[PDB]
Amino acid sequence: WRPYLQTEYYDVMTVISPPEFG
Repeated sequence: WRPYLQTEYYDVMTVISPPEFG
């Protein structure tokens, strides 16, 4: 699973992924 669709998911779930780093 090359780095293509993987990001496609995070793009929508970026409001609970990077925001958790806090």
